[PDB]
Amino acid sequence: VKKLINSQISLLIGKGLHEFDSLRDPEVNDFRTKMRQFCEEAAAHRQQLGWVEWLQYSFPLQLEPNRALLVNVKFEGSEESFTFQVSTKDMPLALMACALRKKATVFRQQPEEYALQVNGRHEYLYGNYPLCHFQYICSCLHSGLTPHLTMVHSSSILAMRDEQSNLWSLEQPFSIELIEGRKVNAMKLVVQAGLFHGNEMLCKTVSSSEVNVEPVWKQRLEFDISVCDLPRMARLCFALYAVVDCPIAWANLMLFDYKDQLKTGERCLYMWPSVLLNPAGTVRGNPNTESAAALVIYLPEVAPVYFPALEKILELGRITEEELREILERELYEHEKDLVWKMRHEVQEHFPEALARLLLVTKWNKHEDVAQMLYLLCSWPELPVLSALELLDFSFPDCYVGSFAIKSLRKLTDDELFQYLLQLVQVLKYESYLDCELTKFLLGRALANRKIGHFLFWHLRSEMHVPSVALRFGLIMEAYCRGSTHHMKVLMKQGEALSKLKALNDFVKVSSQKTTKPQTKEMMHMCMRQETYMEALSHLQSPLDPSTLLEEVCVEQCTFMDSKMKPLWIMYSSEEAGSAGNVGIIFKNGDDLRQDMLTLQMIQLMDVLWKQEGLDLRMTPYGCLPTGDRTGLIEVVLHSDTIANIQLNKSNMAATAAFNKDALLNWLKSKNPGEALDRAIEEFTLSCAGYCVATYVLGIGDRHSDNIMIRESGQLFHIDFGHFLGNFRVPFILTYDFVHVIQQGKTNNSEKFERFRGYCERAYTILRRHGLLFLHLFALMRAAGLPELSCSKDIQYLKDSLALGKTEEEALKHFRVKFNEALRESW
Ligand SMILES: Cc1csc2cc([C@H](C)Nc3ncnc(N)c3C#N)c(-c3ccccc3)c(=O)n12
Repeated sequence: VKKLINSQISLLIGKGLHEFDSLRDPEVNDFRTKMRQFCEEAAAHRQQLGWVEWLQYSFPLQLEPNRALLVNVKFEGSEESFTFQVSTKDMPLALMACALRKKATVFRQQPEEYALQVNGRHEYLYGNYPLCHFQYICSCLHSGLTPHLTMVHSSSILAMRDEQSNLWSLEQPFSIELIEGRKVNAMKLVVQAGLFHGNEMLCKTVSSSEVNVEPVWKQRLEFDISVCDLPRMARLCFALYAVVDCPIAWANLMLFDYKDQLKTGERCLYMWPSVLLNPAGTVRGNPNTESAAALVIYLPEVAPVYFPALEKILELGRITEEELREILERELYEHEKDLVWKMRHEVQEHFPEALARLLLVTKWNKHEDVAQMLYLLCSWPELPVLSALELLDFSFPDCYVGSFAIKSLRKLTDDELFQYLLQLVQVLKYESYLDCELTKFLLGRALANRKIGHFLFWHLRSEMHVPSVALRFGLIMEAYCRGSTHHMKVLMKQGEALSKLKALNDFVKVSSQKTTKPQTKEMMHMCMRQETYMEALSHLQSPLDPSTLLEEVCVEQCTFMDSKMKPLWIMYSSEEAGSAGNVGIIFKNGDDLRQDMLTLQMIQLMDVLWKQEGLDLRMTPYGCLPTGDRTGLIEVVLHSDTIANIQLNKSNMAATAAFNKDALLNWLKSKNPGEALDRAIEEFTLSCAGYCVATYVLGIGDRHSDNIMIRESGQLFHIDFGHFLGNFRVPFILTYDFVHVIQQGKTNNSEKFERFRGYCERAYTILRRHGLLFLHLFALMRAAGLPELSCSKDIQYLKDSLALGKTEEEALKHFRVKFNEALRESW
């Protein structure tokens, strides 16, 4: 029933669908109807995909950014398996042919009709790629583990598909009437009002008269801009404050509605409390109408006037110094801005990637200059993904500009889209209207790729406790669910597990304040062994990675950290996945995990960029996902310990040492006996270089032995990223205990140590070349509202860390100075 689906969506998104209807908002109504149709169309297309296309939708290939290997292969309806010897260069089809030939000799009598499932995972190997190009195979080679695969027939894939079925004449100056305000404060009240096009003022800000602290102004506010010159995306921004400065509240609104109609007449603005003008703030009023200060205004009846259609703009806009033009096209002066604008045609024809620079010189407060700009924009060639990411910033607020950026981003691969998904979702917070090209783009890509769809859901769901985005995000999630009834239920199962983990964690938090850790742990186990917990916590797809299946919860192995927020350690097993099904999740409640996730995703991007240049620094890109209000999950890295635990140098252990500096190397020797030691020291060296460069570039501070871990393989990785971008200029960090392992436990080993410096330098030089990508992604991330990513000074930290203004030679000299200073500081 449509009624059952509505109650399921309401529970899933954390907001009743009845709340949307109660708003009596035609913009909400049209978004709902329009996006419902769009997502239902995509669902209809999905249910008729061919079986290979269904594999591409549900299990998109996990590929990496000659040698002999053994692979174990079984068929779906059998316990019997065959271990084959194949090559890393061999394709899945050859492996499937071997499997079918062996089955033919066992059962006594077409490879193209099959796909290879990774046992107990929603992950498949298919396509014309050598086995070593698959992430799963690549992972198996590095850990030494034997790949375990299942031959799955096209009819079984089709069965999965089927079961998952669903104007320019108005020359008068712009003016408003400030009628009256509301709510208490300590002084006089002043309303500051400015017209903005993104971060840029369209004219000077006008302030009304001072009135004593239900204030009544009934004052006319006149602006230094003609009504005809208001750009389509013009924002009227307000700041209510007190004066003897005391900030109280702010509110913004678009001057044109979602139907392009110029707004008239009376508007009640439910204001948001302050941390004066906030142009990047939402243009929707505070939903807490009970307690919020309100400002009533009047938009004079200029008479029904709409913004001119594209056909009108283009009609109007249709109507040796080349040297200095080039030198500034790779902050600028007035004569330089005039050069760019005069030669705008030369920008379009010979420097199309300089569109951003031309957009920034355009006079957005003059309709003639805007029409001239829009005329070139509508015939502008599509730009690279990198250029388009810059155009998504609040610095380019125009709707046509926004639409052009999306058009250039349509060529993003699913892998690239996934890499930038977090930032694209954040950009939604800058959107002026509910129905927009970004939302339609995201929803379309989410419905065409189940992994994208999973993370789009979680990035929206995890901010439902934020009133400024709850309506927009709730509406997007509802549209998504209309497009995928099956995935909605899959996501509901994840939500049921998370609700139980929150209840369990609250119980642990209370109990641990009264009894011992073994007693709270045994009480935790009794709670988990309740039928409703065993059921809710088992048989789900991991919110951290939908390809990871969390099958049977292993209660005996579950525990908690008897410190700070008391995070839970939840272990799982899967008889079908074998050793690969042994996975864990950390549930933590009380900390905002958004910065943690951003830091890990930036490190993961670094790893991708390094790997693209043939550099594998053996990183550990473990998952981190906010799921709710100060709630989220962390993927467990098994067979790892903290540096602090190893450094304790406890007795009656294989790691005990004569000197504390040897504890780490002795631990590595115990985990890697004989010939295996050399591979472990190399794993340590590579990862140490990766994380040294990563933490320096990102300005990750407060690094100690308690937030650095080591895998038994020798790989080093970081945890608990509470601080970044130097928000306590953090220098490069080198640790003597780590120098000791790199140097193979020798006091003097300049051969090994300088090979490590070379890894650092190469890693650093690679990231420098992609400096712009980091800058564009961090600029979009400013929309998130993270306290450590709030201004130009936070972005400046990255420019400085990557030394982007300098030449590669100058940058490497500067890096060598910082590395050498870190070497002297290391004892
Ligand atoms: C019980 C528990 C709940 S939460 C928690 C975290 C950690 C460590 C510090 N952190 C990570 N451990 C593995 N994978 C990760 N992704 C992280 C993180 N972040 C350990 C713990 C202590 C000592 C040795 C091995 C583990 C631990 O027992 N817990």
